[PDB]
Amino acid sequence: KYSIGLAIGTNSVGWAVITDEYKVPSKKFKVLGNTDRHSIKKNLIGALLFDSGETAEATRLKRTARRRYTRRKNRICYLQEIFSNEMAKVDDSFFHRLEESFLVEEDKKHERHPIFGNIVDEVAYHEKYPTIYHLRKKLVDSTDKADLRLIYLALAHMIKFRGHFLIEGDLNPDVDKLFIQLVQTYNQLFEENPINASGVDAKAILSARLSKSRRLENLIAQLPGEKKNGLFGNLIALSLGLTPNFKSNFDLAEDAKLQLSKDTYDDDLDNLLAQIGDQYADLFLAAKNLSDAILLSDILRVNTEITKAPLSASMIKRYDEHHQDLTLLKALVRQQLPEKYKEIFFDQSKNGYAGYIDGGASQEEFYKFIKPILEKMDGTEELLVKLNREDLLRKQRTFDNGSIPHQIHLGELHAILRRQEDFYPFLKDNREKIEKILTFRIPYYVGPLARGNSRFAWMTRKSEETITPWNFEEVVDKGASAQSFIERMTNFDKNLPNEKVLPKHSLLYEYFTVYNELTKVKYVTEGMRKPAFLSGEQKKAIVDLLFKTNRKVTVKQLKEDYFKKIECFDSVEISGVEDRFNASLGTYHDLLKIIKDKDFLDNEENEDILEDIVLTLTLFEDREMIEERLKTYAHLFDDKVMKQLKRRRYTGWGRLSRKLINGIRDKQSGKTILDFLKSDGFANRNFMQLIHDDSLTFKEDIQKAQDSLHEHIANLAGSPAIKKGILQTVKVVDELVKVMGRHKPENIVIEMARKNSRERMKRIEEGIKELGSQILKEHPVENTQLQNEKLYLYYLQNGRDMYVDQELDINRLSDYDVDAIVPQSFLKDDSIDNKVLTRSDKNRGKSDNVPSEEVVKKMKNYWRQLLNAKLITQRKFDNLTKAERGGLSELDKAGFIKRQLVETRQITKHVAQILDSRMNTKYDENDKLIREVKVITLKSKLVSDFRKDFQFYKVREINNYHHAHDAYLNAVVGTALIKKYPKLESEFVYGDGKATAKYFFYSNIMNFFKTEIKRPLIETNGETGEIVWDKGRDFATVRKVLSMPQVNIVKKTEVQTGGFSKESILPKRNSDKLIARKKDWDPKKYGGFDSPTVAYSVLVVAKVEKGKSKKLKSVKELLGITIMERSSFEKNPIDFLEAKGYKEVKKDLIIKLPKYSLFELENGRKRMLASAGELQKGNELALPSKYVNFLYLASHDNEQKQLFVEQHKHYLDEIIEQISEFSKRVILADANLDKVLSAYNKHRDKPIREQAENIIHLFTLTNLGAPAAFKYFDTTIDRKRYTSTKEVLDATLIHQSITGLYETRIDLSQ
RNA sequence: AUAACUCAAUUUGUAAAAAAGUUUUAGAGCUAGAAAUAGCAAGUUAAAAUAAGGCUAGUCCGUUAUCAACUUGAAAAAGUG
DNA sequence: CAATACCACAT
DNA sequence: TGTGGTATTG
DNA sequence: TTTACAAATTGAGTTAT
Ligand SMILES: [Mg+2]
Ligand SMILES: [Mg+2]
Ligand SMILES: [Mg+2]
Ligand SMILES: [Mg+2]
Ligand SMILES: [Mg+2]
Ligand SMILES: [Mg+2]
Ligand SMILES: [Mg+2]
Ligand SMILES: [Mg+2]
Repeated sequence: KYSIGLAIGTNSVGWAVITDEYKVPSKKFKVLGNTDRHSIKKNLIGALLFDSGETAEATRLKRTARRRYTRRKNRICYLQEIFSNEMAKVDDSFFHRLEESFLVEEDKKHERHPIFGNIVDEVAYHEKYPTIYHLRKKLVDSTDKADLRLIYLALAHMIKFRGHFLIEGDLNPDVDKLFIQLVQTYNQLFEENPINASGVDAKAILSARLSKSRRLENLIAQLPGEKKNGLFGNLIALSLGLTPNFKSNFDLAEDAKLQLSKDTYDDDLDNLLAQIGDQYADLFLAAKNLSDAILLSDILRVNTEITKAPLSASMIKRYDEHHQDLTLLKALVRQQLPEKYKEIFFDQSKNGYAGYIDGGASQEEFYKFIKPILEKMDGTEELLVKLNREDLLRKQRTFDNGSIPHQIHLGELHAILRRQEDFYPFLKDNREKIEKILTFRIPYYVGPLARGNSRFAWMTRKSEETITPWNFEEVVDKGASAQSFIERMTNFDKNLPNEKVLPKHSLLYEYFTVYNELTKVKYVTEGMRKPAFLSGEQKKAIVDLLFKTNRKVTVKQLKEDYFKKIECFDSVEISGVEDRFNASLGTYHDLLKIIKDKDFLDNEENEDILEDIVLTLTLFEDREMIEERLKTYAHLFDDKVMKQLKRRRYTGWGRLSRKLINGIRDKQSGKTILDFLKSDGFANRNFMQLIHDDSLTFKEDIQKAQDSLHEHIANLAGSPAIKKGILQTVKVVDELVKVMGRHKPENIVIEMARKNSRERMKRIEEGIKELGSQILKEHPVENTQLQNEKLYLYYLQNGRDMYVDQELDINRLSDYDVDAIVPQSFLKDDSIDNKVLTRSDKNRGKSDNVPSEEVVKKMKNYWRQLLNAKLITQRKFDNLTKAERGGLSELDKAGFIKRQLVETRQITKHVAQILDSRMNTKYDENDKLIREVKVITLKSKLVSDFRKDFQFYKVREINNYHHAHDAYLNAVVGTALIKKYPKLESEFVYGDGKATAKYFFYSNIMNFFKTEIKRPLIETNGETGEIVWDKGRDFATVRKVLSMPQVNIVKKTEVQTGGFSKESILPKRNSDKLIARKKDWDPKKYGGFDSPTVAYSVLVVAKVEKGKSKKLKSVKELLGITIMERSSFEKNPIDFLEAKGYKEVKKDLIIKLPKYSLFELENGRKRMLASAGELQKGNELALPSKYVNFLYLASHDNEQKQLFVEQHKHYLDEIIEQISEFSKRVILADANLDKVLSAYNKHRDKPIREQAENIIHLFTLTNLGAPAAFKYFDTTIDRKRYTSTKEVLDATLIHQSITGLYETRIDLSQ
């Protein structure tokens, strides 16, 4: 009798129930509660609205951050535990004064001076050591016995802020020396062409406070005849961290683009060295050393002979220069600009020095502020120099201190320890412990050090001790933990669920893939009558001769190196492979280079060992653990080979198990899968064939070897946002089925709807850096500007036209065109992968196909460079260069057209599968599923085109009815479509030359709805004779459906979860709004948190005390239970409320009111709950469809539409009138309404288009939900909010179901 | 539709770390003046917290997902037009 | 108890 | 971007 | 901000059921 339509969105689920003739039923639903109404008429159509589901990312970031905090705290505690006794001998309450430092003097139990406990000593301390780095340097250099408190402070400062762990190994803090060395190996390599490095201040030039490229040019400038693109230039460029290409230097065909910071460099340099010889290794190694020294120079900037604490010394340098420059600046301003002195050095709000030190002004804002001040005055040259160097008035605690490796802090710490262990025995006994505190870091593969109470943890214990940084290796089983870290996420074999999947880089796996590909290769010559398979001996010969000698095997190599060389074929045609074999024996060649023993790799005896080695290299990344793991094979290789093997690492896992590939044997033949791949007589059967061959036992053994709704949906691959919509739509379906007397629908039609700036800046920066372009220096940009499409494309294309090979102009983007690579008529693609910036789209070639072969031939190399720079992707490149591959065939066109209507997205198939499995649960006599309900999936294009073709227009901003309407139209169009063409069930319904005809078929699939294109008035199916669409009275029914005033729009009520409040840590203030950041931290003294989020409001009817005499006064109000107060409130509501000051609370009348709780008042006026003290608009404006269609037409053959607009231009006043009466009845914002009316009467002179487009904006005043601001024309109208929830307390509360069909109304008069 | 492989891109989930920021306190402000106020000096650093907190007491957990109302029922979850 | 202006997040 | 919290003004 | 890892998914290809 009925079908269901569904529109699944990220914030909405549209639903509709239709009958045989495409009508939606209306029904009487019972109404519960204590009101007058016992029932209500409802149309079976509506939409569920809900806030977006969130990812788990934020939660994760905060969790991990938390752990970082507690662990840092623990580091400090370990340090204090070590210092405890001796400190107790020295200062009885040092640590106590330290711990209560935050407390006000009134709350302190000890002296207010932390370090020493008295004024004179404290002042003396700060006098001698103005910064902590002074004390650090002092404790590093001096040999005098020092106060244990200062020692502690230094060690603790180094431990609390230890620096990163991005660099492995030890660091011993030079550039001149390694430069002279570089010149040395270079000149010793190139005897004929030497370089004069006399008088070349390499230290000052390379360690300069400038960009790497500029420094490169500066260095090259001192070298006559040497250019930056030359070899030495590329070496220095390597040391500076650029991306040089050593191809041009060594006459290579393979580009030697190598970046030092890139993780693949260590193998790239081997790939390069294998081509130019091993003589050049010294050179590049030198270059790397010089690079390390350069980075260290970036951090330190202080000579190493002066002190063993270059970092602290550098900070002290910052301090001294800050002092000198401050004195200078103050004097200068005193002399020349006396009026600006107060503004600069006294006002914290003006971003001057005062704002820079005491205010919230950053270093950048401060440099921005004094820039024209320094420019205007005289004697401020060097200050400007430092300002552009970002080296002026620098603090010691700065954003760019993230460069600091932990090794140097460790160096200072070790120095201080070695210095003071001469006087304190406990420092000698605890030296390595203290060092380990700073050093130790829980491995990422171990995870949280839990004991059975963490859902995130996985680590295994080797013992039951309390884990400390010192006993970590003994208590924690690092091996089992690291193994679990990977194995808990990796797939088992689908075919053999109890079998682990092989490493992707396994030798056996690679043999499998190579043989599997090779088996389906066929060849024909002049003498043969038919292409033949490769036999076993041929495959083995090809493997041994080609696959085991070449990294990659091309077709040319197959023909010439095998078919000519072994078979004596001058000509042969190959069918199995394209250009080159996709599969390869990469690991074989890696291990061949490492161990240098081919016979060892070819020996079948060593198979297990090699598999184990590759497994070790894959499963782990820690070189130490890898080394320990490979110890059993140390007797097989030399130590050098062992270290080379150590360096070798792999990532990633296969898809199949070893037992599948080469374990299970066929019962009759005794052959494994791989055995069949190597040799299978006449029929070279595939893995797919082997797996499904009834004459073999593989299928048998595999078949023999072989989660709630919420969990199932959660386990799907996709954004949680759409997943929420999926669960919701399933629940909606369930309820609709309940509504229809538990009768299942005939059909269910489902349709599924289709920061970044930083990523864009990153892509452009790395791309330009790869390209070695100057366009970024010449044309600087901000990430916010990259939101613009043409500008982003401009930078992605290096400021060049993508079709013509010419530069473009930034100021001329408005004149340029954004062309689609593959035409939008075939591919509805809006992404960058299909868009391109060109001067004129005419220059792309023909407008019917991919850019012409002419363009492809002109721009292939440029596109190659853009590809290698990651500025364009592989897909974009292939789409750009398709013309040389025949362009778009008619089959491709037909495919595109059918894909415009047929849903291929996996997530939608999952939705359809869920629904189908929930509705169809019965089997027939042949044990086959009975499909009572057909689940149809359509794309949005069908309904959209349907709306455009029959003028059932959609305007989203008018109300939320369009979701419901979309669902309805989905049901109608879908049911009609399958009824008209039952053959198309295979395409649209879930469950189990000619291309031109297919193209035209799918291009005119929706023609049966039209009367002329010339078709009959009544459309029916040919075989059944069943009428599918009556063009005379069906559109009428649809029109009546969309014109229906009442539509069940239901805003999902949700308890608010997440952060307690705003994260902002506000200064002290006299307000009860402030929340204590800790239990005993009175926010009036210490400041604290503000703006908490209400989890859900609560209706309280009780009595409160009034006046000095506390007279009990009966009250009824809404109390917002915050997220923080929630657990306490739910543990015992009565105690909570009574603690809030309420008395005699009516427990039974306590009503939980989550956000978006619906209330109805007098004139059908509705309000939703935004909070405990704010309301939202709860009504929908059911604007008549005539006005909607008119708005659509006016805001955007065409002449008839224009004539309709001009003939019905009186509709404007009518629409304004509708909005007006609706606003007077429901919105109740007369001021804003008056502003609207006035603004409308102001721009009555404006063209109809503009007035329509601006009338569109007016609906935000009447829109359901939170009030928002909107501009009519140039008149901005601020939102009028509802800052009082008092009126709701006497209104009628409406409890709605997911569909809103079942209601319980409670008259809050009590 | 499904499977394996190649290349690339995207998305989801997890772990270990870093640099800041903020907030109170500690860095004897000096004079003149009865008084606010006036002139000048000065500033770069540190401690501590970084969701309140919890019991399971771990170098653990605390911001995702999920949620009409009623009837039951401790609870889970069923039932109700 | 209006209009109304500012704030967050920025790791 | 939004929208609920907050203080200011009145 | 950095590093390490796994899984789907899309979509251009080779081979199959
Ligand atoms: Mg804590
Ligand atoms: Mg030169
Ligand atoms: Mg600071
Ligand atoms: Mg190929
Ligand atoms: Mg590995
Ligand atoms: Mg939630
Ligand atoms: Mg800080
Ligand atoms: Mg509801």
